[PDB]
Amino acid sequence: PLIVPYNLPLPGGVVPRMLITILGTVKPNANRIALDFQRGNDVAFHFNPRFNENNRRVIVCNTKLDNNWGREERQSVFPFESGKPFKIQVLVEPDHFKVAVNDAHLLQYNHRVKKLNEISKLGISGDIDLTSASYTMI
Ligand SMILES: Cc1nnc([C@@H]2O[C@H](CO)[C@H](O)[C@H](n3cc(-c4cc(F)c(Cl)c(F)c4)nn3)[C@H]2O)n1-c1cc(Cl)ccc1C(F)(F)F
Ligand SMILES: [Cl-]
Repeated sequence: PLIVPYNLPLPGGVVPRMLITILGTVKPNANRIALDFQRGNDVAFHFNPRFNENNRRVIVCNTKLDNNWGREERQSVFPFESGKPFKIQVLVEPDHFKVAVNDAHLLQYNHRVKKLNEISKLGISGDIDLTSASYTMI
């Protein structure tokens, strides 16, 4: 049981083969969740499940540079369920962030922010009970 919004420092930023694991439970009437990998004020990778966007569930991913959102990448495969425990794993690869939810591949997001060693914070927010947030090298 951790407080949301939650800040996970990523010391010296990220590097390929770094695996970030977030464990929590989706709240029973959830509307949205958001992971924000940040380079100072810029959002290198915003991962945002939306539970009711025009009565559809969709994963929206994007980057924010100089406070402007870029072109979104959308994924209709939606592995979250309100009220259930989840595990989100973000594997940093040389050209992409690879995301798997509950041990099933979900999507990949090409690096738009290229100074990986400056993406030094992961913000976790939205309609979840957060259990744990940590990282390791695979
Ligand atoms: C219109 C519209 N419809 N969605 C968005 C933005 O789309 C972005 C992806 O492109 C992010 O999801 C933004 N966002 C969502 C959240 C968040 C999520 C959570 F889950 C929580 Cl808990 C939380 F606190 C915060 N913070 N910023 C979201 O506001 N916009 C939007 C809104 C503005 Cl002010 C400016 C530009 C846009 C644009 F379309 F260009 F992207
Ligand atoms: Cl949103």
